[PDB]
Amino acid sequence: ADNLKYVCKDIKKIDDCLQIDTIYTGVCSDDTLYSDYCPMKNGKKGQCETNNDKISAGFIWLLVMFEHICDDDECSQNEKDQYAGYAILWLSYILNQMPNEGIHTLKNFYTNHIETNTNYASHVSSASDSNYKGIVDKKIDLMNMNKAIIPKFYDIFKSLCNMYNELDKNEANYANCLKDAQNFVDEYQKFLNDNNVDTDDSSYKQILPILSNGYDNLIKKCNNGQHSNFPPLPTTKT
Repeated sequence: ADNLKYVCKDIKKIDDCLQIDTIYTGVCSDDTLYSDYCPMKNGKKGQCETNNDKISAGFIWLLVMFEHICDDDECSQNEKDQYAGYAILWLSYILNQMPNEGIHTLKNFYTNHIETNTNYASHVSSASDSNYKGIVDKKIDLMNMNKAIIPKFYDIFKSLCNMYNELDKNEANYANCLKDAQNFVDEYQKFLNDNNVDTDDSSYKQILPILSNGYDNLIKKCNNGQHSNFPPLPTTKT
C-alpha cells in the first residue's frame, strides 16, 4: 500500500525532534511532539530527562502514528507486523547511532526502556497482546540476524523515503522520478554486491519486503501523473 508516504514522513518528524546531542539529523519542528509519551519519573508526569527516555517516547509516538494509517486505527495482523517492523528498523538505526548501544542491545533496550514506559501499554493498542509481543520479538530477532547489514540497509530505505518526499511535494509532476528510481536501483544493486547479500537467505527475505513493496508502490504512484518504463528492483548480487 501507499503507507510509505506517511511512514517516511513520520520517521523524518521524530528524527529531527530526538533532542539527543550525539544524534543530529535536524531541528525539532515541535518541542512537545512526543511529550505525551515520555516515561513517568518518580510516579510523576514525565518530561524526558535522559536520551533513553526521548528514544522510548519517540518510538511510542511512531507506533501510535503508524496505527493511524489503518482505518479506524484498527490494524490487521499484516498491518501490525509491517508497522512493528518499520518502527523496530528505525529503533535499530538509532541504537546503532548511539555510542554504547547497538543492535546487540536492542532486546535489552526494548524490555528496559520501552516496555518500562507507562505510555506503551496505554497508547499502543496491541502492547499487551501476546500475539503482538511475538511480532516484536521476531522483528528484534530479525534485526540481530541481519545486524551486519541493517545500518546500510537503512540507508537504502532512506533513499526510498527521499523519493516518497519528492512525490509528496511535486504531486503529479515528479519529473525526476525515473532518474531517481534508476539511481535507487543502482544504489541497491551496489548494496547487494558490496555486502555479499544472498537475497535467498531466510532473514534477508523477511526485511526485503520493506524495499520491494515500497519501491513497487512508489513507481506505481509516479506512473499516475506520467508514463515511464521504470527499472525492476534487483533480485540478486551481481
